[PDB]
Amino acid sequence: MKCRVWSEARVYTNINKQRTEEYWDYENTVIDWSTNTKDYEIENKVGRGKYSEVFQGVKLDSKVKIVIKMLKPVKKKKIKREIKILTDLSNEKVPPTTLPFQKDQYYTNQKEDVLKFIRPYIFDQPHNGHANIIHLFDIIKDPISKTPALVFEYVDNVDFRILYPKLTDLEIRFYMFELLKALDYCHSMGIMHRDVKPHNVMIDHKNKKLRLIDWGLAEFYHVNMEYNVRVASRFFKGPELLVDYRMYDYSLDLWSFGTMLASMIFKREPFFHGTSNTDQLVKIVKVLGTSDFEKYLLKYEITLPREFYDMDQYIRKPWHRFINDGNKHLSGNDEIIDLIDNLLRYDHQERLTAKEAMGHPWFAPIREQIE
Amino acid sequence: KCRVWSEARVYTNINKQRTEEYWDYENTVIDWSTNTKDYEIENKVGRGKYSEVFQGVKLDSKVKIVIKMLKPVKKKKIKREIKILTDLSNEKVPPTTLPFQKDQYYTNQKEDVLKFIRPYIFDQPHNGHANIIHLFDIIKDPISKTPALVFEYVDNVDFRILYPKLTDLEIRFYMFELLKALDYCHSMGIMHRDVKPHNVMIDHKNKKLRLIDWGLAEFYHVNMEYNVRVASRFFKGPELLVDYRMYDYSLDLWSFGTMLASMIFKREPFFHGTSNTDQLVKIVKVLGTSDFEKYLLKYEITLPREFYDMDQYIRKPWHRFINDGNKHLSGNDEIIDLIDNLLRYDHQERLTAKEAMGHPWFAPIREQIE
Ligand SMILES: Nc1nc2c(ncn2[C@@H]2O[C@H](COP(=O)(O)OP(=O)(O)NP(=O)(O)O)[C@@H](O)[C@H]2O)c(=O)[nH]1
Ligand SMILES: Nc1nc2c(ncn2[C@@H]2O[C@H](COP(=O)(O)OP(=O)(O)NP(=O)(O)O)[C@@H](O)[C@H]2O)c(=O)[nH]1
Ligand SMILES: [Mn+2]
Ligand SMILES: [Mn+2]
Ligand SMILES: [Mn+2]
Ligand SMILES: [Mn+2]
Repeated sequence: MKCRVWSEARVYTNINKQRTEEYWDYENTVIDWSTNTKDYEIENKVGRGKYSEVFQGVKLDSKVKIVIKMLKPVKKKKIKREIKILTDLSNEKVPPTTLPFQKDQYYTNQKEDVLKFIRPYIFDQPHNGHANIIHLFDIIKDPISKTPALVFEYVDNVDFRILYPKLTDLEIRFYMFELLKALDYCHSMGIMHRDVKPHNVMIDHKNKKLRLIDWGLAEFYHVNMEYNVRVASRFFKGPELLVDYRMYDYSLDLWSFGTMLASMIFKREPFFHGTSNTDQLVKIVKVLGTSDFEKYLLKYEITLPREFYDMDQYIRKPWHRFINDGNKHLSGNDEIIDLIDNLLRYDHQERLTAKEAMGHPWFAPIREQIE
Repeated sequence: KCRVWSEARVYTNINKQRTEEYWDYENTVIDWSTNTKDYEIENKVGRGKYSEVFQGVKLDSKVKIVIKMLKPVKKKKIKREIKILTDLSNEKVPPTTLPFQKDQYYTNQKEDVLKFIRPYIFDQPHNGHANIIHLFDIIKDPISKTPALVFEYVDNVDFRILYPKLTDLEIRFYMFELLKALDYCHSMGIMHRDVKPHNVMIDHKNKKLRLIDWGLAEFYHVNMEYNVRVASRFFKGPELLVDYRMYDYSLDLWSFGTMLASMIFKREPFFHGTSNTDQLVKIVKVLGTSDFEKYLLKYEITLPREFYDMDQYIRKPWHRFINDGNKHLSGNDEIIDLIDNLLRYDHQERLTAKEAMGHPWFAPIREQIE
């Protein structure tokens, strides 16, 4: 037990007490691999990452386009985990987020100090966030090569560095709302994504379609579990990961979301541009400031890792400092600044939840168009 | 059209020295290869306003090529692109490989233009000719009659992916390579007229840069009035926007400068017009109304009608664009001075390619030449 002060999710705290081993015990699953690779014709390469090479293909049966994620070698339990998470998310008959909202089943952390973080706004309607999770269609393993592969639905994506600069204010609102729906759903299912970033969000702009992909670092949330902090990707890592506060939760994803948002709105990519793991924290504290950083360390009685003792003292950078004529069409309103400010907080408990964020004034033009 | 006339500061008389067989592209007969069988087209590598571009292979040599399939345009435009490409590749002794002759370089001898001569200049031979894309063939399928240009292949990555990865020294390197290319084509009496990132192919692993897309390029002729509907919006110089038609090679240095400002200050594009009209607005919002008006007066330019809803703007100092996201590129006096001397309303005031190459900012690159 690394952590000194313990922490629990503010919301969806007890999903994996409600659900049992058959849902979350991925280690003790048996993967029924399809031997028949002849069902799929692999065509061009569509991307790559730390854990795979990804190709677009065709299911010969139906001629439907698919993608095939050819998995690099990793521990077998990591493959079981990705598959179990994907199947849990796609196979849920009645997604919790489509049911009527129950405040008292939602805000489940009843510590007096955590309840002061409940926002006076919240998105309290059913929504289709489950439809923004990528669908896993098949799991294949060549009998010769023995390469495991995941077959997904295909999304017609453009690199974020090409697409995002083209997006209007309203379009950013739209897509980031879609992403929040996806996160509200997976969190409602007791799952943390743990790698929210642009390359893990596929957008087919002509079909106004968004899919949250790459569930290979996702985990099930268990109360007071200490997780590995070497997850997510550098620029999107929350302060909890960097200071080795292991008892984190779904709120990690909201920091990552917030960093994506700040980059889009302020047109600084990435927003927190660490040149190393150590420097990632420096880049964050250079904005949010040493004062609130210290208060956060004190709140959780965090022993700061050794590497961070060469950090200088930094005064907070007000968000308005990042506004300029190149981005004022996106950044020049009080709503977006308040939204970003309420996502990017050292203390993971202080951060907006996905539902709270969805209820924020900035998304009003999007919510107005729902009905 | 123009009231005050203007001539290039340098390389002014190239196309008086060279004759019709060099610059008269209208009166060329293009010998199209009709076979097509020589080339196997593979995947698409890009597109533009004038083409769809595919990579492929020359079957005999197995060499990788690109094939630029030309969209319909006036036949003289195709003759022009080809003539410029062949002029540039076929020059036996590129002028820029010869010893520098100051007297043959600074050819505009007006007293007021001579004060723009910089106290620094790159005065050495260089290999800028090797940074021009090589045209290998010209083919036309007899069935579709689609004209196409076959080039060398460059293994390029989108600038929006690549440029953010580049170090200060690497930007210095590549932008020096680009200046060599422009010095060469200018020395050959050719204006590129569409300098922008999508027209600059970079194979970063091979530290290789090629200036491509010569389809809007033209031959420079003294006091010729050119179409101003050239280049691409974000890179258009003020001369194009105010319809000052008697422009020259210095147009390319504005475009170069806008590319550089975007890389250095990490604002892409640097001058982000939402329309032709607004493009000028975005420029004047930086450089300021005062110098804009002095420029109009210098050339007695009748400002086009569309620009009379412009407000009054005070110049934005360059240091205003420096921030913690870009200070590793922008935080020295050299780069600020270089940018300042490229992005000038008055085309005559701008650094030439050779002057830019001699600038203090490129010192670390020049130090590594010998
Ligand atoms: N066009 C398209 N590209 C895809 C699709 N799915 C994945 N990709 C591409 O393949 C990349 C890698 O897929 P991903 O599942 O993130 O693999 P990973 O190896 O786990 N990546 P990471 O390093 O972030 O952990 C994506 O970032 C994307 O560029 C898709 O449906 N369409
Ligand atoms: N990878 C690669 N791509 C190329 C190469 N040559 C051209 N392209 C791609 O094809 C695009 C179009 O080529 P270009 O000759 O600029 O065509 P154009 O129709 O005249 N474009 P514009 O609209 O700028 O006038 C380039 O911007 C680039 O993306 C090459 O050698 N390698
Ligand atoms: Mn990924
Ligand atoms: Mn992954
Ligand atoms: Mn082009
Ligand atoms: Mn062109």
